[PDB]
Amino acid sequence: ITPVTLANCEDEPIHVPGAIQPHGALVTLRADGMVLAASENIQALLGFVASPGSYLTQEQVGPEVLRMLEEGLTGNGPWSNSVETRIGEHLFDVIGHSYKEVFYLEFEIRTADTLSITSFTLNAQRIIAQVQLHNDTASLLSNVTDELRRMTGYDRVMAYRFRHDDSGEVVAESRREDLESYLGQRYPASDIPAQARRLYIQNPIRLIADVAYTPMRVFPALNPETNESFDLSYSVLRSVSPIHCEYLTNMGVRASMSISIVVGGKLWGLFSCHHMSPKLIPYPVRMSFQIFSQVCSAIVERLEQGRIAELLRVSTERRLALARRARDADDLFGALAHPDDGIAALIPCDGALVMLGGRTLSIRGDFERQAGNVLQRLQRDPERDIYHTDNWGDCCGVLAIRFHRQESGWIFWFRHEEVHRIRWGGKPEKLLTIGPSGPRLTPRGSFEAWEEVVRGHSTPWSETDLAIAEKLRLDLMELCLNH
Ligand SMILES: */C=C/C1=C(C)C(=O)N/C1=C\C1=NC(=C\c2[nH]c(/C=C3\NC(=O)C(C=C)=C3C)c(C)c2CCC(=O)O)/C(CCC(=O)O)=C1C
Repeated sequence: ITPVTLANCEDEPIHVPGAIQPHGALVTLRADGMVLAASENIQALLGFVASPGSYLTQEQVGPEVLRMLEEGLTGNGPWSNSVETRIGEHLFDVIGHSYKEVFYLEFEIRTADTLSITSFTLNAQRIIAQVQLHNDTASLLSNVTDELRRMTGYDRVMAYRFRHDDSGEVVAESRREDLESYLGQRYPASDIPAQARRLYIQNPIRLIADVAYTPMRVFPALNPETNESFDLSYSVLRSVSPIHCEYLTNMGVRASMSISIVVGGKLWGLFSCHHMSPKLIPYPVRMSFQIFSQVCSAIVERLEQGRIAELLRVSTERRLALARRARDADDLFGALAHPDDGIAALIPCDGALVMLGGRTLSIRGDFERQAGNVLQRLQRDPERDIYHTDNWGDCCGVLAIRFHRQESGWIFWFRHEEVHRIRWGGKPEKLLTIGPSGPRLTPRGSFEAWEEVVRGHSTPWSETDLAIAEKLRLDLMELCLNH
């Protein structure tokens, strides 16, 4: 019965809302096919009253439907299927699935004049051609963002990237003129709490037909079998958190639809479609996006590792240049401090320090004091050959490696505090009408929430950045020992 406030919202059970969106009806069955619960609108949408204890009957739901249901009813492992069928006055999409051991049948009115197979195929071809045309991982995102809008007619579609700390960044955008831009927006991990994030990962597509909707409750609330709520995780019609709904209306959005990009076990980022009036996307089309989601995820994965590959390649090429020079010139300092192949170019940094013997070369600033303090901190830890941190002198980020012990051969890279890369301003943008929860649920409030998180922090060191440092360290050890 608990109200969901700003304090609660992190722990909101959004998977068991026990209600569904109004653009469809829902019937929940148990293993034997016996009805356990239904949305309060089954009668109003489909001509009949589903009742707990009942079993579904032909042409109160039609034949092919039970035909489908029986198949999944007798199959081990998460059944999933859909049928198209006429029930009374209308034809329906009857998407059905089984999660836990409860079976779900979802009913959407089908208004499309097209054959489903071809509608599905047509859109799949169109939206994944965008995945064959681009080598830049950012062109991919940018282009499919522009294309998703062309296909769906959404007012605004955005591509989010998710950082290491699960903070988001709007990296692409295609929007109707009128609308303010959110390009370069940054929001915290708390804007998409655990359960919501778990769900985007498990579900390629989420659709919100109308944010201003009144939910259609499924009765009864609790599954008699367990005396605990129905887990609508894989339910297409599952209802929305009032918090998110308030957020979206603060923005002035009325319909959403998001396509996930999952790589590893991580939500790599999603495409969020927003409409200013309510909007619906037919089932077969959503399936076009679902399959797309899986392929795009695959290509983004490769494109990303193709990116790291090239980073490693030019790094070694520079380690080669470095090895070449060092042996022939015989001062390392000159080699390391080289303007372009220098260490400052090896790994993205705002500065670097080279330190062998008693001599100190600070390149791109005065870093001698910091390096001294960092080194003192490592006093307590004589065995550390590598040190790094984004919390901390005057530079937040530090990556230090040791290549000579006795003569204190050290290398440092430094990073300043992370800064909002792109920022809007210039003319006060319009007044958002703000709900009861407060300004926290506006983009402006989200950004501020993000600042408070990152400030005091430099950008984390790449998986890649550390790998390079490690290779460099090996190089110099070799050199110093060798000659
Ligand atoms: C304390 C919990 C929450 C806060 C605070 C909050 O702002 N939202 C909270 C819960 C959920 N958010 C969900 C989706 C969601 N929220 C955001 C934040 C933004 N979305 C935007 O579009 C913009 C700016 C344009 C911001 C700053 C995002 C990006 C998302 C993902 C979907 C989307 O992008 O539209 C969410 C999931 C709700 C659901 O679909 O069930 C919850 C529970």
